[PDB]
Amino acid sequence: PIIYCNRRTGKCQRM
Repeated sequence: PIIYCNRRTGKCQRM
């Protein structure tokens, strides 16, 4: 994929 994930919350997005 070309998206990332938050380290604070722990959730990923779809960009």
